[PDB]
Amino acid sequence: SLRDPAGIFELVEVVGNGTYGQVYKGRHVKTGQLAAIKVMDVTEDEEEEIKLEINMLKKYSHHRNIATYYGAFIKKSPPGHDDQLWLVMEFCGAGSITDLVKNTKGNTLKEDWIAYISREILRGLAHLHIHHVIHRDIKGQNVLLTENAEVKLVDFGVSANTFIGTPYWMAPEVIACDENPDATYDYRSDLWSCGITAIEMAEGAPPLCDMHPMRALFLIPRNPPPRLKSKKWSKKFFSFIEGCLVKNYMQRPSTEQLLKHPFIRDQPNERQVRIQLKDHIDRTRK
Amino acid sequence: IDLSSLRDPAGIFELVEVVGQVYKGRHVKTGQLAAIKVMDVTEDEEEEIKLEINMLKKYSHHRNIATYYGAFIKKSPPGHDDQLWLVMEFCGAGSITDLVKNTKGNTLKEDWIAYISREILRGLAHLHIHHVIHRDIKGQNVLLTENAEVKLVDFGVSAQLDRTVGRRNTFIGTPYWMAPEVIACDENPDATYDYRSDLWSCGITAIEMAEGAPPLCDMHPMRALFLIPRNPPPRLKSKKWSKKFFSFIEGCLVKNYMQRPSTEQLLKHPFIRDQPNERQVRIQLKDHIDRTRK
Ligand SMILES: Nc1ncc(C(=O)NC2CN(C(=O)C3CC3)C2)c2ccc(-c3cccc(F)c3)nc12
Ligand SMILES: [Mg+2]
Repeated sequence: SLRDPAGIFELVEVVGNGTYGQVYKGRHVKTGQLAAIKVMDVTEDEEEEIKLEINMLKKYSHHRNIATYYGAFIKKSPPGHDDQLWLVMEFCGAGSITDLVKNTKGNTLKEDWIAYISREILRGLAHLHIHHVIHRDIKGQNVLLTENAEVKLVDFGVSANTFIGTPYWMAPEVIACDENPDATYDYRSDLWSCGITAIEMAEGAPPLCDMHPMRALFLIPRNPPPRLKSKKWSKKFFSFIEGCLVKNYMQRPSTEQLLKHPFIRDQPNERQVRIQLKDHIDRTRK
Repeated sequence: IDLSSLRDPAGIFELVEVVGQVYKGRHVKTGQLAAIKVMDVTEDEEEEIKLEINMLKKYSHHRNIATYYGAFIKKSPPGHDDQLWLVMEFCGAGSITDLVKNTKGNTLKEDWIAYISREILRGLAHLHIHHVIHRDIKGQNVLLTENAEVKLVDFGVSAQLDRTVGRRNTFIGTPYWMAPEVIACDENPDATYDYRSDLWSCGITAIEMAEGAPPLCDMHPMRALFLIPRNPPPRLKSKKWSKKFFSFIEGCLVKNYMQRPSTEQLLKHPFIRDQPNERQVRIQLKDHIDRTRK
């Protein structure tokens, strides 16, 4: 029981060409300031799958590494169709880190850039985990950048609806099997996803990308922990990947333990990397 | 009109209004209504389409298939993702999901289920004899026309262009209509796609027409995907249904695809073959379309 978005917000275009679904690049009518709008048709069979998606965005978006919730609206539809719920949040102008690697020579980021982004993801995850919230969808597409290289987490669509989605970033425990019938979920599942995102930043695609999603979903709980293809990477980076990709979630380190990892903790070029990333955004824009 | 080419849609087809989204189109020359699926494809994805166009199997028009007219690409500037247009026949009454939802108790009459299922099977029979698996049989992909004609969705099902390219290609979609064999397990490491997979999907669509939703709807898609290859064949909740209907469901939902009947064998099933109210049901469905429209 909110208000109509008319004169307050307006849709411009669909952002991720399908990746995020019905997510638009919106505009605050009065100021002209950009915002991202998630549009979801409120049906009788989706009444509480939308109500608590608003409650999660408002409460947990108050953190520098999470895209801030602005407000929720309802655009009333004529008698013969369902109403549209508009979920407004801060817009991230630089795009996703999947798009960043895709628009880089050799489809690979500098090891210190991976260290900066991964730390910011972990910092965002730490805020959610302390608040008893699992993201459940950490992937390069759900990790966004702003015009001044700020890293922000997005999508609470599956956080703790009938489609399974991309499997490549899923942790083994997330995928139900014979010895894991109920797929015992944990906050540490996001850390496996964070490690796959680091391989994604280092190679331009997640492990098993060249496979059918159904075969990848079958192999993730059977295959040994994924490794980086190239030997060029530092011993600190291999240790971080190893740390994130522990097959059994029961002996996988916590977000706090991973924040203390030398690859995340020891960042001497922090300022220089932030400028290097800011330069890369401008160069791609023009 | 060509299916083996990748022409610009200019002068051939034009978009009219909103209905990978499907938009109401038109044939520039005749004015004939069309359903156009518009997808933003990268330069590399355009080459995948050129390959898959060669993978297309040729087959005639059919009374129970919304005719696929071809694929086109509307060129965007060098750097921007071009638009892939997949043109198909227009069905004014909408999907079966829309029909069962806009019906009291979210259930169709057993004879209506018998008529629709037979028309799905007839459409599937034409594709199967032409070595083509539909791969996405469900209520939402089974359409009705103003004249209460049942037609299957076809945006090049032979090459699966509407599912190979785009952002949602790497996504595992809705699992509820999937046959056990299309889901990978320990003694099925590689998902085997047989023509009979559509028949399991057809049987799940019959449960969808009878109950409003497919079996295991009340579950997380990941748990449903896990249970489909383990759970015994799904059954109808209500005992009200005829012995012919239970037998048809049983016939469609044979766990092992190797032991599942063919489309021809299922067309000879008493629930499909014996239809005395065929004309009356056709009128009943035509009446239902008109009263929903007003
Ligand atoms: N908050 C967001 N800001 C920017 C973009 C995005 O895609 N931005 C790129 C497209 N870009 C532009 O249009 C440039 C010109 C400014 C950058 C963006 C994309 C997806 C989502 C998202 C997904 C699922 C759920 C959800 F609640 C939010 N949220 C956002
Ligand atoms: Mg914030």
